[PDB]
Amino acid sequence: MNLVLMGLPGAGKGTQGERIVEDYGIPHISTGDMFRAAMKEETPLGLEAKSYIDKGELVPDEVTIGIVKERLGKDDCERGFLLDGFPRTVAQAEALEEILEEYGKPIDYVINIEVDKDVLMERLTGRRICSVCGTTYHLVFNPPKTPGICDKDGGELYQRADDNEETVSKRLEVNMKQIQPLLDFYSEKGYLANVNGQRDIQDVYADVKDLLGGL
Ligand SMILES: Nc1ncnc2c1ncn2[C@@H]1O[C@H](COP(=O)(O)OP(=O)(O)OP(=O)(O)OP(=O)(O)OP(=O)(O)OC[C@H]2O[C@@H](n3cnc4c(N)ncnc43)[C@H](O)[C@@H]2O)[C@@H](O)[C@H]1O
Ligand SMILES: [Mg+2]
Ligand SMILES: [Zn+2]
Repeated sequence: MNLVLMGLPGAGKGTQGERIVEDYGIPHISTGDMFRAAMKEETPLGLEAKSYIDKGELVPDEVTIGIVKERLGKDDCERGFLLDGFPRTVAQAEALEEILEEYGKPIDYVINIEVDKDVLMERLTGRRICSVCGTTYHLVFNPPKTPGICDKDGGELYQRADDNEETVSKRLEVNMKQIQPLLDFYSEKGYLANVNGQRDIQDVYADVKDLLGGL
């Protein structure tokens, strides 16, 4: 089960991905998460990516493709994987084609979680994340049982640094320019699947899960 999740900032990649990996046990690979992990560990990669991430800009293709190529070669991707937020540019998509062709693991489905851009600002500014496990909540749409703490581990919740009005707007602008070219690319490949992500989380997942049977 080789999957790719794409969508505009805040569309629900992390939320849907969490559910996919629990049911199928494939590794959840988020380039966003990888960059932030690096930023925390303060590796040279982390510091370099930080400049772009903080501004809402895309981290350059070369270094991004590099960390994904290495990640996909790990033993835990033997039975499949869930790419989240990558590819994000046609260039990345073409590179991934070569990478998976070398690894012998072609993509089964590219799932595009479609959400109207006009509601994404609310989704991100209201997002709260667990500092311990990374699962996300929303002040209005999916609030924690107790304000400021994770239902699972009791860890303190926080607001991602780039989830502010200015940066969110920038992220939306930047990623808007990549959507259509990416959709056309995979639609041409023959395995693009569009899912209406503007419904309750479990309703969205039902459609996502419908695509995974037999993989
Ligand atoms: N390939 C690449 N190339 C170059 N640069 C790269 C790169 N990949 C990453 N980067 C860099 O890294 C940065 C960060 O990347 P990344 O972390 O991947 O940013 P993103 O694409 O903007 O996605 P988000 O994490 O913000 O949102 P999501 O879709 O997972 O949503 P979630 O499930 O949390 O949901 C959001 C909120 O909505 C709520 N929610 C979820 N579903 C619903 C629903 N159905 N109804 C109502 N609310 C919902 C949630 O509770 C939550 O509060 C980029 O800006 C870029 O700089
Ligand atoms: Mg995410
Ligand atoms: Zn947690």
